[PDB]
Amino acid sequence: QDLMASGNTTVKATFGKDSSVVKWVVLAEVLVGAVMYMMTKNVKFLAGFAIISVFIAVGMAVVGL
Amino acid sequence: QDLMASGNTTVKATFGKDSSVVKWVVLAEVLVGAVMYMMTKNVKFLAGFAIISVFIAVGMAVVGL
Amino acid sequence: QDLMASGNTTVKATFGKDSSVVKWVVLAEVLVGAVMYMMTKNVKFLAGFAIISVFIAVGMAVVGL
Amino acid sequence: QDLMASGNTTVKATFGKDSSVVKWVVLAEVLVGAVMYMMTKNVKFLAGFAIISVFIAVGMAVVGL
Amino acid sequence: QDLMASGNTTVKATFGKDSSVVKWVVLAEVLVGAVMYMMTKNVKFLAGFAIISVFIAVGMAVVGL
Amino acid sequence: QDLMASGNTTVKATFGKDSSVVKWVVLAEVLVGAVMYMMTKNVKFLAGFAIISVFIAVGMAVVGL
Amino acid sequence: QDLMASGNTTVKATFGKDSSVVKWVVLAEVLVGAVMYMMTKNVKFLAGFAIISVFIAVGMAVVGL
Amino acid sequence: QDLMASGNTTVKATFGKDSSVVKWVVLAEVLVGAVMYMMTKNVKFLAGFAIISVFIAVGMAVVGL
Amino acid sequence: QDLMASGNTTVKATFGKDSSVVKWVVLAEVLVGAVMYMMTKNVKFLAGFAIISVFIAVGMAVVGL
Amino acid sequence: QDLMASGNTTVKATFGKDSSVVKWVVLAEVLVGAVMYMMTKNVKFLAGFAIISVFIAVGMAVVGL
Amino acid sequence: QDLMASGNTTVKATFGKDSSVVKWVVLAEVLVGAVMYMMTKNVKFLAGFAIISVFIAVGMAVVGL
Amino acid sequence: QDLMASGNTTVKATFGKDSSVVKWVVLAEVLVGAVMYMMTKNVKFLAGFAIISVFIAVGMAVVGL
Amino acid sequence: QDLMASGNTTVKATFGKDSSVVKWVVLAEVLVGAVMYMMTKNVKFLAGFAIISVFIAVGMAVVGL
Amino acid sequence: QDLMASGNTTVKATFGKDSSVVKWVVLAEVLVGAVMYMMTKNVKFLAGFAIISVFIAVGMAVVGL
Amino acid sequence: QDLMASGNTTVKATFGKDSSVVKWVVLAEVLVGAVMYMMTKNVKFLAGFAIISVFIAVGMAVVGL
Amino acid sequence: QDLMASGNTTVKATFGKDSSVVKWVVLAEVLVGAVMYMMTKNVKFLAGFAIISVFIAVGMAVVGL
Amino acid sequence: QDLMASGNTTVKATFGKDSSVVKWVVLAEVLVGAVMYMMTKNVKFLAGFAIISVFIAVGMAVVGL
Amino acid sequence: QDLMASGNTTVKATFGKDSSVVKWVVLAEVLVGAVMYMMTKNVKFLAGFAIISVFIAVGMAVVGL
Amino acid sequence: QDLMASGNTTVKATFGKDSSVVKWVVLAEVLVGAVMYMMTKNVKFLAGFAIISVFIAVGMAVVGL
Amino acid sequence: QDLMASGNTTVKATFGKDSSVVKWVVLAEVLVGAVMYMMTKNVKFLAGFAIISVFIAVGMAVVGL
Repeated sequence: QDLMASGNTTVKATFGKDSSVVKWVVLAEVLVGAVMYMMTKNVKFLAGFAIISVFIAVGMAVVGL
Repeated sequence: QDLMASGNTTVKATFGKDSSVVKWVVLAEVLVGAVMYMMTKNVKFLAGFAIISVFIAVGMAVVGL
Repeated sequence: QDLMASGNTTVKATFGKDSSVVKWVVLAEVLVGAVMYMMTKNVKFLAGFAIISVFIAVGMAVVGL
Repeated sequence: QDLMASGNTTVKATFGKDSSVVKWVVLAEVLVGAVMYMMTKNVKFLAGFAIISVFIAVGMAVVGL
Repeated sequence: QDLMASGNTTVKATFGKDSSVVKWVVLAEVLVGAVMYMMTKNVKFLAGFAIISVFIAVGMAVVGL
Repeated sequence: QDLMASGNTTVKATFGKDSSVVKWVVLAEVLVGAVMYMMTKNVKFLAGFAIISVFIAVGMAVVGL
Repeated sequence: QDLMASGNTTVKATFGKDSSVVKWVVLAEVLVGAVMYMMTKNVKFLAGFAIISVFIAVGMAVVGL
Repeated sequence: QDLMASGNTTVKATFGKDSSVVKWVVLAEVLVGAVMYMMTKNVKFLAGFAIISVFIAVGMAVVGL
Repeated sequence: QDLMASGNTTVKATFGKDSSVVKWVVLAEVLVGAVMYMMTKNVKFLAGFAIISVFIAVGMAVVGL
Repeated sequence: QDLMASGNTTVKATFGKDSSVVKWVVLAEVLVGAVMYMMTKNVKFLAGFAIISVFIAVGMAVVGL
Repeated sequence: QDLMASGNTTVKATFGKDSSVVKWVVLAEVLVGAVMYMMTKNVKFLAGFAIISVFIAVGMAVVGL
Repeated sequence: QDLMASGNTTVKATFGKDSSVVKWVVLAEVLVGAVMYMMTKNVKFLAGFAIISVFIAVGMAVVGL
Repeated sequence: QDLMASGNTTVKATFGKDSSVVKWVVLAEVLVGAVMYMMTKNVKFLAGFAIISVFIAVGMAVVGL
Repeated sequence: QDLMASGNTTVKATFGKDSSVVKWVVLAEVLVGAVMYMMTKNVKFLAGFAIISVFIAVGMAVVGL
Repeated sequence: QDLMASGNTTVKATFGKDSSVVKWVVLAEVLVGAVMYMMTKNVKFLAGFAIISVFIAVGMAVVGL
Repeated sequence: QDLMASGNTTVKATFGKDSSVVKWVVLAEVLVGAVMYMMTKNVKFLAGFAIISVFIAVGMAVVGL
Repeated sequence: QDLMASGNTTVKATFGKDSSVVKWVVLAEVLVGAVMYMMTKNVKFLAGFAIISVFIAVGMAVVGL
Repeated sequence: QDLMASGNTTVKATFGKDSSVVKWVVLAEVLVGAVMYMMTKNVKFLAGFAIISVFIAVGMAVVGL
Repeated sequence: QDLMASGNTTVKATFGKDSSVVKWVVLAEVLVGAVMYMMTKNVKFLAGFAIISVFIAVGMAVVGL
Repeated sequence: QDLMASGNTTVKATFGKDSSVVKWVVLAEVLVGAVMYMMTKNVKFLAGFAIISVFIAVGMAVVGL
C-alpha cells in the first residue's frame, strides 16, 4: 500500500511558490513597511520586502514538496 | 483541481499599484513631513515623499500579483 | 468587483490641494518663522514659507489622487 | 508467536521522514513565520524553518522505526 | 436512493454569500474596529474590514455548496 | 421558503449609517483625542476624527445591508 | 420598530458642545501649558488653547448628534 | 434628564480665575525668572510674568465655565 | 388561558430602573474607578460612571418589561 | 409586595459620601502622589487629589441611593 | 446598624498627618533632591521639599478622616 | 491601638542629621565641584558645598522626625 | 430547642482575632513582600503589611462571632 | 479545649526575626542591587538594603507571633 | 525542634564576603566603567569601583549571616 | 561542602590583568583619542591612555580574584 | 505489629539525595537557563542553578526519610 | 535492590559537557549577540559568549552526574 | 548507546564559520553602518565591521562544534 | 546533506558590490553633504563621499560572500 495522506497536494499549488496565498504577505509586507515607516520615518521597515521575498524563495525551496 | 485560495484578488485591485489604499499614505507622507518639519525646521522629512513613492512602485512591482 | 476601499475620497477634498487642512500649516509656517525669528533674529526661518508652499504643491501634485 | 501490533507500519511510510505529513508543517512553518513576521517585523519567526527541519531530521532519526 | 441529508439547503440561502447572516459580522467588523481603534488609536483594527470581506468571498467561494 | 434569519434588521436602522450607536464613537474619538493630546501635546490624536468618520462612511457603505 | 439604542442621549447633553465635560480639558489645556511653559519657557504650549477649542468646536460640529 | 457630569464645579472655584491654584504658577513664574536670570543675566526670563498673567486671564476668559 | 409565568414581576420592581439592585453597581462603579485609578493614576476608570448609568438607562429602557 | 432586595442599605451609610471606605482612597491618593512624585519629580501625580475628591462627590451625588 | 467598615482607623493614626509613614517621604524628598542635584547641579530638585510638605499638609487636611 | 508603622526609626538615626548617609553626599559635593571645576575652570561648582550643607540642615530640620 | 450547630466555636478561638492561624498570613505577607520586592525593587509589595493587618482587624471585627 | 492550630511554631523560629530564611533575601537584596546597579549605574538599587532590613524588623515586630 | 530551613548555608560560603560570586561584579564594574568611559570620556563611571566594593563590604556586613 | 560557584575562574585568566579582553580597550582608548582629537584638536582625549591603564591596574588590583 | 507501609524505601535510594532522579533536574536547570538566557540575554535564569541545588539539599535534608 | 531509575544515562552523554546539545546554544549565543548587536550597536550582547560557556562548564561541573 | 541528539549537524555546515547565514549579518553590518553613519556623520558605526568579523571568528572558534 | 540556508543569494546580487541598493547611499552621501554643508559652510561633510565609497569597497570586499 502507498501512503493515503496524499492526494491533491494541490495544497502545494494552493500555497505554491507562486500561488495566491504567497503573494498576499508581500503586499502586506510592502504595506506595513509604508505603514510603520510613516510614524517612525526610520529607514527600517524596508527590509523583508527584500528579505521575506528571498526568504520565502529558499524557504519554499527547502521543501515545497 | 486548482487552488481555491484564489477568486477575486480584486484585493489587488483594491490595493493595486493605483488604488484607493495606496495613495492615502502618500498624503500622510506629505502631511507628516510638513507636520514634523514645522517643529524641527530641519530639512529631513522631505524624503520618502520621493522615496516611499518610488519605493512602493518597485515594491509593488516586485510582486503585486 | 471593484475595489471597496473607495467611496468618498472626499478625504482628498478634505485634504485637497486647496482645502481646510492644507492652509493651516502655512499659517503655522508663517507664525513659527516669525516665532523663531524673534529669538535668533537670524534670517533663516523665512524659507518653507516659500518652500513648504511649493513643496506641498508638487507634493500634492505627485499624487493627490 | 510474534507481536501482532505489527503489520503495515506503512504508517511510518505515511509519516516517514520524507512523506506527505512531514512536509506540511514546514510550509506552515514557512507560512507562519512570514505571517507573524508581518505584524512584528521582528527577526524572530525565521528559525524553526531551520530548526524544525533539522529537528525533525534527527527527531525522526531517533527512532522512525 | 439519493442522499436524504438534502432538502432545503435554503440553509445556504440562509447563510448564502449574500444573505442576512453574512452581512452582520461585517457591521460588527466595522464596529469593533471603530471600537478598539478608540482606545488604542493604533491603525490596526481597520483590516479585516477589507480582509474578512474578501476572506468570506473566496471563503464562501471555496464551497458555498 | 425564504431565509428566516431576516425580519427586523432594524438592527441596521439601530446601527445604521446615521443611528444612535454610530455617532457615539465619534464623540469618544473627539474626546479621546483631546484626552491624549493633553498629556503628549503631540499633534497626533487628531486624525480618525477625520479618518474614522470617512472610514465608517465607506465602511458602512461597503455593506450596511 | 425603531432603534432601541436611543433614549436619553442626554449623553450628548452630558458631553454636549457646551456641557460640563467639555470645558474641563480646556482648563487642563490652560493649566498644562502654563505647567510645561514653566520648565521650558519655550513659547510652544500656548496653542491648543486656541486649537483644541476650535478643534472641539468643528470636532463636535462634525457630528455631535 | 439633565447632564450628570455636573454638580460642584467648585472645581472651577478651585481652579477659578482667582483661586489658590492659579496664583502659584505666577510665583513660580516670578521665581524661575529670577532663577534663570541669575545664571544667564540675560534679560529674557522676565516675560510671562507679564505674558502668563494676561495669558491665563484671557485663557481662563475663553471658557472658565 | 393566560400565561402562568406571570404574577408578581415585582421582580421588575425589585430590579426596576430605580430599585435597590440597580444602584449598587453604580457605587461599585464609582468605587472601582477610584480603586483602579489609584494604582494607575490613568484617567481611564472614570467612564462607565457615565456610561454604565446611561447604559443601564436605555438598557433597561429596551425592555424592562 | 415591596422589593425584598432592600433592608439596611446601611451599605450606603457604610459606603456613604462621608463614611469610612470613602476617605481611605483619598489618603492613598495623597500617598501615591507623594509616592510617584518622588521618583519622577514630575508635577503630575498631584491631580485626582483634587479630581478624585470632587469626582467622588458628584460621582456619589449621581446616585448614592 | 452602623457602618462596619469602621473600627480602628488607627490607620489614620498610622498614616496620620504626623505619623511614621508621612515623614519618611520627606527624608527621601530631601535625599533625592540632594541625589539628583549632584549630577545636574541644577537648582531644580529643591522644591517639593517645600511643596510636598505643604502639599501633604493641605492634602491630608482635605480629608485625613 | 497605636500606629504599627513605627518601631526602630533608627532609620532616622541611620539617615539622621549627623549619620553615615548624610555626610557622603557632601564629599561627593566637594568632589564633583573639584571635578567639574577642572574642565570649566568656572567658579560655579563651589556652591552647594555651602548650599547643600545648610540646605540639608534646615531640610532635615523641617521634619527629620 | 436551641441550635445544635453550636458547641465549641473554639473554632473562633482557633481562628480568633489573636490566634495561631491569623498571624501566619502576616508573616507570609511580610515574607512575600520581601520576596516580590527583590525582583521588582518596586515599592509596591509593602502595603497589606499595613492593610491586611488592619483589614483583618475590622474584618474580624465585622463578625468574629 | 485549646486551639489545635498550635504546636511547634518553630515555624516562627524557622522564620524568626533572626533565622535562616530571613537573612537570605538581604543577600539577594545586596546582590540584586549590585546586579541592577551595574547596567544602569544609577544610584537607585541601594535602598531596601537599608529599607528592607528595617522594614522586616518592624514588619516582623508587628506580629512575629 | 530547630528550624529546618538551615543546613549548609554554604550558600553564604558560596556568596560569602570573599567568594566566587562576589568578585565577578567588581570585574564587570571595572569593565563597564572602562566600557562606558570610552564613549563618553566623562569621568563618571569610575565610582562604584570604589563604592560598590565598600558598599558590598558593609552591605554584606549588615547581615551576611 | 565548598562553594559550587567556583571552578575555572579561568574567567579571571580570560579577563586577567594581562589577558585578551583587557588590552582591547586600551587600543580603543588610543584610537578614540586620536579619533576625537582630530575634530577638536583639543588636547583632551590623551588622558585615560595614562589614566585607564593605571586605572585598570589598581582597579584589577582591588580584587581581580 | 509494625507498619506495613514500609519495606524497600529504596524509593529513597531511588530518589535519594544523591540518586539518579535528583541530578536530572539540575541538568535541566542548567539547560533551561542557557535556554531562556538566549532569547532574553537577561541575567536572570542563572539562579536556581545555585538555588535549586542548595534548595534540594536542605529540602531533602528536611526529611529524606 | 538498586535504584531502577538508572540505566543508560547516556542522557548525560547525550547532554554531556561535550555533546551535541550543549554546543548548539553557544552558536545561538554567538548568533543572537551578532543579531541583537546589529540593531543596537551597543557593546552588550557579547558576554555570555564568554559567560555562558564558562557558566555551563562549572554549571555542568556542579553535577553532570 | 551513543547520544541521539546527533545526526546531521549539517546545522553547523548550515551555520558554519563560512556558510550562508554567517555572511548575511556582515552585509547588514556594512549596511547599517553606512545607514547610521548617514544621519550622524559620526565616525562610529564603522567598527564591528572589523569587530563582528573577528568576533564571530574566535566566537565560532570557541566551539563551532 | 548541504546547508539549506543557501539558494539564491541573489541577495548578494541584490546587495552586490555593484547593485541597486549600494549606490543609493552614495547619492544620499553626496546629497547630505551638500545638505549639511549649506547651513554650516564648513568643509566637513565632503568626506565619506570618498570614505564611504572606498569603505564599502573593502567593506564588501571583506566578505560579500
